[PDB]
Amino acid sequence: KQYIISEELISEGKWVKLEKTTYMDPTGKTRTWESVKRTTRKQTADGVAVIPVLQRTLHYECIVLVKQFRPPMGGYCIEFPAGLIDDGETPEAAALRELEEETGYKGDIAECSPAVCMDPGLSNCTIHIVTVTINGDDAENARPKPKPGDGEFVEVISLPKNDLLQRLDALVAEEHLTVDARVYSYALALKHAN
Amino acid sequence: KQYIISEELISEGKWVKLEKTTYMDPTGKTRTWESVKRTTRKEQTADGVAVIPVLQRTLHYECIVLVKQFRPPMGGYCIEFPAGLIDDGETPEAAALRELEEETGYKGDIAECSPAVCMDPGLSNCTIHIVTVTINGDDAENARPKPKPGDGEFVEVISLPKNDLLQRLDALVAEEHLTVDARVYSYALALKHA
Ligand SMILES: Cc1nsc(N2CCCNCC2)n1
Ligand SMILES: Cc1nsc(N2CCCNCC2)n1
Ligand SMILES: [Cl-]
Ligand SMILES: [Mg+2]
Ligand SMILES: [Mg+2]
Ligand SMILES: [Mg+2]
Ligand SMILES: [Mg+2]
Repeated sequence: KQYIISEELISEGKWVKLEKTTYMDPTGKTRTWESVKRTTRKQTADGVAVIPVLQRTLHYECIVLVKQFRPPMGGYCIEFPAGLIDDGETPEAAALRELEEETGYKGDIAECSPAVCMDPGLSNCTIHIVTVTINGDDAENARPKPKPGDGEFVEVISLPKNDLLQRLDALVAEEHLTVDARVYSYALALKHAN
Repeated sequence: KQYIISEELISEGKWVKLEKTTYMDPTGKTRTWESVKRTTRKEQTADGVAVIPVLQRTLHYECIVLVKQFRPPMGGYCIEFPAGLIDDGETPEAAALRELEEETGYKGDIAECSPAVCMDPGLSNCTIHIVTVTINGDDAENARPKPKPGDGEFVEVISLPKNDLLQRLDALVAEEHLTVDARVYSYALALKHA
């Protein structure tokens, strides 16, 4: 019933553009929207985010997260490891590569979402959420070697899965970080289950 | 270690602006970023709210109440938590209960409210509070709920059982061109993983 009529470029940077979108609302009335897009998509999606489940025997299962300064936020954020998919890279391969670069862990793929939207009232940005387990008892994950790209500066923060939400609430209360909404949503559902 | 040096306006729409952010990297080097921001954020602890609405009814499985809308940035229909921007002076809890009623017709009760969490921190400064609300679906108030959408809001309500949310979402994605929101998908994944 609703559809895009046209898109007008307002402004194009190196990494992001702003567009004025015209669309038909369901009454037959024409309306506008200000829409953000990345200039880098080719791709099933812009990016991947990895849910990295660190499994060590005789330990709690952990979810591996990263902390980084985020210039759009003006501060540090706690997030799922993540990055843009390289042109002709598959979501799964992007997931293992990013996880290794950002955390030093080598993981196996468990499941892969379809493309999901990041903020659909604002942008067209999408990711694949890739659940990965990490056999923390293997020698390749003993002393994980993080291989950051240029200008990437990442701290690795592993938190127990069964208390994730309480552990994140504490980090916010004590360390003035912003937690990512997807991380928070995952933590909430771990508590809300059953 | 890292911090913002300057924020230069590039383009200001009615609703969105693009900025050139200059910041200090942890090596002591100046770097830049392209940052998206809304123009509507005043003194709110966040831009918006997203509601996690748990529909509870005697002798029913708990449902998660979701909405489907056309999203011009995406050029298509998206399945999301009920959500909206916080009005100036409105509390996050108030905004959540108000957006939930407007979008779905249901009258919720507050359960919990997150700190401000980031939407897509490598792209924008956009934040939300994720507000968990219970809906007493035995209450006559919530029997035959009537959405009260604002101007240009065109919303379908989709209630799915919490105990099968990820599979029910996958089934909707299999049947139409629609995108699931990343926070919803994240919440559904955690429900499986628990
Ligand atoms: C980013 C953006 N472009 S237009 C818009 N609004 C639509 C008009 C109704 N109010 C909701 C927000 N938001
Ligand atoms: C929106 C945006 N402004 S700079 C940027 N980077 C590309 C992604 C990783 N490399 C660092 C620079 N992205
Ligand atoms: Cl798992
Ligand atoms: Mg990254
Ligand atoms: Mg990376
Ligand atoms: Mg809304
Ligand atoms: Mg609304």
